[PDB]
Amino acid sequence: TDIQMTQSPSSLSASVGDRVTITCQASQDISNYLIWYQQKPGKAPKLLIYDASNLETGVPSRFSGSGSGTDFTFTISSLQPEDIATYYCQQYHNLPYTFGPGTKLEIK
Amino acid sequence: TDIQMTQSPSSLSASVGDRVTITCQASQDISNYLIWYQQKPGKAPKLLIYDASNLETGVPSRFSGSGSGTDFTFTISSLQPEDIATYYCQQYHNLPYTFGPGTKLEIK
Repeated sequence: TDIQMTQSPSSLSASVGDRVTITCQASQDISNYLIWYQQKPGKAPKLLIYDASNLETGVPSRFSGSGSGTDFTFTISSLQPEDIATYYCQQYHNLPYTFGPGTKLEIK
Repeated sequence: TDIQMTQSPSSLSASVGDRVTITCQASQDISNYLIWYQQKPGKAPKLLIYDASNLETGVPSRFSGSGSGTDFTFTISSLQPEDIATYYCQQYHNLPYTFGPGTKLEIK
């Protein structure tokens, strides 16, 4: 039914080159039907990861995703200036498809 | 493969109580696998319409969606202040699940 997607942290600031680790928790088992989107300010979300851990074409290798079941992790190995954005997870296991509340990542 | 989602208009301003009609064209036939989301400023997208024309529960009746194939329409029958948001279409016919580029709706 109404699957609730939780996401932590809500916001964070870091330096160029740091490792960033973001979580997304589902309120019910969603198997590996988890997407991660990047939404730069004023733009649409851009799919980065599907099936929990698969990167789409053209996505820089610094992005990775992991998890399965109810707990998921998105990692940026080396934060870059172009990564300033809000990141969202989304499950596509069951309609309606639901979003986490976002993680706003900034530099400094 | 890479389905392109086009959305028009890019931005628009209107008054409280007006009818608003926004369109979304897909670059390939997606049957009726089209979602419409509402994203209020600072928040995550929230699903309003699925299967091109089906409204989710709790969605105000002023919202509607239509279309099938390659052309889709989202309509607000009577614009309200709480409707200031960016609206996005999204296809879920084939991964990756591509987004429209957004329609920014403002009052005044």
